[PDB]
Amino acid sequence: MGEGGFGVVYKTTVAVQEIKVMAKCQHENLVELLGFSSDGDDLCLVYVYMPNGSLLDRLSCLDGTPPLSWHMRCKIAQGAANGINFLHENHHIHRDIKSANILLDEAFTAKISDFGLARASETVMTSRIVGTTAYMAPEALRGEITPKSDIYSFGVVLLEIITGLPAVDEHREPQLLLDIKEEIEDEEKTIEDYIDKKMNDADSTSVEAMYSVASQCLHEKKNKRPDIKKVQQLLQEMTA
Repeated sequence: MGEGGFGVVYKTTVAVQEIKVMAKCQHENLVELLGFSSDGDDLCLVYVYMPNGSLLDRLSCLDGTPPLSWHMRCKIAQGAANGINFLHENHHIHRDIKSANILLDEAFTAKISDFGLARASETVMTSRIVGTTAYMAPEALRGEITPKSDIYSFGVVLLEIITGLPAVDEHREPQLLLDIKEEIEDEEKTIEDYIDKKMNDADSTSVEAMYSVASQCLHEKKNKRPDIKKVQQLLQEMTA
């Protein structure tokens, strides 16, 4: 699989701190660790394979897969938030919530992955700043460690789900997707202008309702963002 750049993902079908976060186990919206290989210089982690790859790859229609319907995109969002909720109910911070780390199973269920950067809660500061710039909250880029950062990153994900655009693309204006919130809030464009054109079933009312969550998630003052249990409620209310 097309990895980011830390811990490669190679293809009974399988995908070859992360183990301590598995210890808890048993959740439908989190990827499942079957085993691992420590005996050697290299370290492997074996997971139950996700035949429909990442949400990033499905949003880009990588390898000619058909575009995801609005109906499946609402199910994916609802599911990814249940995954993040379980992490937060268990006082864990993902620290790298993004479309490339939301995987899809035989039935297109959203499964959160890559808990190498994960930290237990169970606000802290760190000199080793980690995450994907284009998804990170302001405070996370400044060293803070808080569940609140995962909510901001999940906000960028909702914009990728709605718009089908990648969080960052240099050959674009704005190059950072999260800037579109300001274009819309400052009434130049509207969310309708940004809806992914590769969908036949996305109605304006539910799109707007998903964007409302995305806008709350993307709040800059970290204490003004909703908690994941509130994000789940707003996403379940979206369908309904």
